[PDB]
Amino acid sequence: HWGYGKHNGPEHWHKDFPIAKGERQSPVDIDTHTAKYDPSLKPLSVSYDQATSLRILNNGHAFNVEFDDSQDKAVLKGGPLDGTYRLIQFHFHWGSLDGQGSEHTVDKKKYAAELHLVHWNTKYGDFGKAVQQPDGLAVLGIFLKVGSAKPGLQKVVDVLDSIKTKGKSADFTNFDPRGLLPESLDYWTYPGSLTTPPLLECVTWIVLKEPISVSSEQVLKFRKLNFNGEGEPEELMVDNWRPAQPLKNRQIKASFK
Ligand SMILES: N/C(=N\S(N)(=O)=O)N1CCCC1
Ligand SMILES: [Zn+2]
Repeated sequence: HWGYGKHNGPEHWHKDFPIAKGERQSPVDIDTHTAKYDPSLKPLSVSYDQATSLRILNNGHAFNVEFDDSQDKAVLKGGPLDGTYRLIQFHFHWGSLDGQGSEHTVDKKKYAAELHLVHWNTKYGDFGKAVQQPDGLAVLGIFLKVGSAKPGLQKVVDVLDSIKTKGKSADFTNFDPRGLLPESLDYWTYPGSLTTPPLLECVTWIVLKEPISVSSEQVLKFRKLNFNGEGEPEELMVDNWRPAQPLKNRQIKASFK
């Protein structure tokens, strides 16, 4: 089944998921000189004050922090978006070393990791119906660089020892995702896809320009997770990123001059 190894990683995914070679795949390199400021972009709105986190899960690829999405409680609106998108989960992608780990790149620069806050368009009623639509999802992407610790990340770091292996989960109520955001909401946006199988082309990507800083110790704890299940030989969960894909017929727009 799919993964990030030499035998089942990004170069193999197209055999089971032919849209891997599609017209609107993610991630991409963001060429900052080619991106164009778009004055049509409405102000972006991240409204997370009522977020209700539930659980953290090691799914064998990354770890997901899941939210209650039964009601408009944590939502993304504005920017390139029409309507309202509800937060369902966040997760990260990261490297074995600090010089790689992000999925998107900025003028070919790779960051140490990348946070994805995944949201679905409430006009489609459920996440499963949203992923049958070209405007079903919005993913807010945030780069991580190593420097000072991110206080709002530490509760995530500290629970990882309890979800070391694939299939393990833990309660993760009362987590505030506002603590993962940088100061600025300046962003780039383009139409793309999920970056893991099934690679569905449903996503409006919103990638923040400002990275957050996390400490070396925080990212080192990500790298102690395991891809494998309990009782199986240890496979460190590192380098769970897809590289940049062809831009094809797309324009990346900037929210900032
Ligand atoms: N790959 C994904 N999100 S991402 N990496 O495109 O943000 N997902 C797969 C199922 C739900 C979200
Ligand atoms: Zn992701």
